[PDB]
Amino acid sequence: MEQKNVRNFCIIAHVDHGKSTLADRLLEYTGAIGITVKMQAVRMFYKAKDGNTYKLHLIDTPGHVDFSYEVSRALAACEGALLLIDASQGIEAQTVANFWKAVEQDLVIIPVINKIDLPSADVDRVKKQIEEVLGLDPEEAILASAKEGIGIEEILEAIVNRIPPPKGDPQKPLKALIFDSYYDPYRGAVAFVRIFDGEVKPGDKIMLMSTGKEYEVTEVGAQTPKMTKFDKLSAGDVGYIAASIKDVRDIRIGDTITHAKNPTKEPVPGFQPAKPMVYAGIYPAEDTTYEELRDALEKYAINDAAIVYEPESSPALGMGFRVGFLGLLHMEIVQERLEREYGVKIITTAPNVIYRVKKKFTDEVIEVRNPMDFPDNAGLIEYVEEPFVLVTIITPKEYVGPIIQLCQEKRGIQKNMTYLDPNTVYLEYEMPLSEIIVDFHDKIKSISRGFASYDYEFIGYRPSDLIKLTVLINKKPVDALSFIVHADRAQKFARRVAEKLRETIPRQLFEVHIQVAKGGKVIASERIKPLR
Ligand SMILES: Nc1nc2c(ncn2[C@@H]2O[C@H](COP(=O)(O)OP(=O)(O)NP(=O)(O)O)[C@@H](O)[C@H]2O)c(=O)[nH]1
Ligand SMILES: [Mg+2]
Repeated sequence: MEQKNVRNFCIIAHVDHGKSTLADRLLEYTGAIGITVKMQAVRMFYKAKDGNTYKLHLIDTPGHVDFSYEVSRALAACEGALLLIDASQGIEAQTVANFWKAVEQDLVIIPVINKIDLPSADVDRVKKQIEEVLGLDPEEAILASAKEGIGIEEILEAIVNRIPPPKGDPQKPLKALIFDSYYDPYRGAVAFVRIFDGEVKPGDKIMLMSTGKEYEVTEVGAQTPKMTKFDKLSAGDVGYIAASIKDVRDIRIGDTITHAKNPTKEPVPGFQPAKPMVYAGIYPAEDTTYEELRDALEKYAINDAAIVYEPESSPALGMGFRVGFLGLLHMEIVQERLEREYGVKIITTAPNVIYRVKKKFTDEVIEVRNPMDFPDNAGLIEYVEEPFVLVTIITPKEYVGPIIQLCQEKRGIQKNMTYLDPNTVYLEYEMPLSEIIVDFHDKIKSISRGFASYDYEFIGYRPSDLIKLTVLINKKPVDALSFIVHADRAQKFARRVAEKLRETIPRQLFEVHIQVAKGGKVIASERIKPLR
């Protein structure tokens, strides 16, 4: 055979623990060394100690909770996972979250303790966490230093020896999982796939199972590390497929590729279309025009299958777009790329979640993605529901108090509390996503001096006493500033907002009066004295 000598794995680790550095050592070690494609579906050849040469496929994985779905699809493409832990940090929020996603996909997990070179490295501690928190055999852990290439070979041997080979039938109908993708100006929309059953080759007539759309394969291969064309990809392989595909939304992550003529029985399970959770209005800033902004968004969207947006207008700001993102990082990523890659200046509103509103006289509940569209008439509202998430937090004991007070301030309900070790606390909180996206990240970071980490997962919608607040400047209402808040938190948010603009607005002549109203009732006033 030969598929018996294949190894499909990924690296999962909390941000900064050394994922990239380690992947570099692996490629370097194995020899794997402008129309430049992101690292993905990298094929490597490794001659093990047992004398045999193995074909290893490194699947790159997202690291932020925003790309959780994408992360799970990549894990579904592997047989194993290298769980990288910083020896000087120990297990953190994403370490645990990823570990469980790996477990959920029945992956063989190889814990790798990185940064053993650091003076602050504490292996015995980390080994202790691995056993008590993860339930893994401390002795299975591999000690390494990706910075100094220490333990690389040991990792490659663990991959060969502990991770089982792919199991599929190349003679069966094609069945390939799409775990990633990107837009290639020449090849078109290309999908990075894991082949479970069958084979695929140029000229083949393929079909996407979620849509039933068909294409003719023009090229297949993998990164070696450069995009290299192969004659085919067979059961067990990881690579890419080009087939004159218009855009990345035609080859959605998690979808299944099969043959149009002889389609596989069922698609790989777990497909889910992209699901925006956080929206914000984006308007041109400075000299940048609406056209340039729209042009930039169109060009950007080509390479992003999750983003959505639609024209939006505000009296003050004018013409802009209501954009939906997977989360705060996704939003940040998009902003930086519009300004840095298309060089447009933008003004972004405070982000907001999607509310479900039930109004009298309207049978179906409405999804509100823009606060401006939240009904102005409170009496017409029967109820409002907002998304909630389960937040997991890991922090040194010393900061538990301030953190608990923060979560509670943000309407969090504690569900669990455990000790990862004598000085490390684990916390689980059910919190509204709307509270988490305002300033939770920086507050939790400053109070923990950056030592606390957190992760979260959507757990559903729940009714809440939410209301719409409007912001007025010189009796002039700025709909772009209207926002949704819980009735009990309204007063504080109002003050913060007013006090925020009191500084954000440039001191000038005519006194500017900032008011935050609650259905016509001013509940926060802030005015900046006229110049002179
Ligand atoms: N001392 C030491 N530093 C290391 C080691 N591995 C990585 N680093 C350092 O840690 C920093 C972050 O490493 P990197 O590999 O980028 O982390 P990551 O997990 O890929 N981060 P992200 O998910 O954001 O891409 C870099 O400054 C890098 O040089 C190691 O074994 N020892
Ligand atoms: Mg990295």
